[PDB]
Amino acid sequence: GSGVDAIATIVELVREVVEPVIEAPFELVDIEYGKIGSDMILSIFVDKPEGITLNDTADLTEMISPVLDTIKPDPFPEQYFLEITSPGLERPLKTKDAVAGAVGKYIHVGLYQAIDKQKVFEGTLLAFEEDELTMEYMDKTRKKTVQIPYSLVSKARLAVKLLE
Repeated sequence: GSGVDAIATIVELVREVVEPVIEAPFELVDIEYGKIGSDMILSIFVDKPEGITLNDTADLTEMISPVLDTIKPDPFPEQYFLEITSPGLERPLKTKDAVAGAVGKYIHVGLYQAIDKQKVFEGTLLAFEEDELTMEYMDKTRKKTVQIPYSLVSKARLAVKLLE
């Protein structure tokens, strides 16, 4: 550590240039750099109200690009990588890999129709076996155990049953 520094200097500029550009709706979450073999990877973390996607990332970066090759003084060597991604939450149920891995968490899922006479319910996923998720659901002051298939998740997000 020391006074002068390019890496740290980059963060200051990258931040000071991220605000006066996008100006929402895409809100900036954070930005950092990593070491991949022999290339400095840049990761601009951005958050959205409710949506985003792989298409937004490509457009987001293109916007930062113009103000990416002008963060002087700081002429990087050459071997430097850049990537844009969103945080979302921490470990969504985008794929069964997350569901099978979770096991022991409070999840909320909203279906287009309903799994048990309800569209959106809150329940803890106790385990994953046989392409099925055993979880205790909560609805209208009713806590019971129910089995959920694997191909009807529309609004599945991570959750934590109470704090204490």
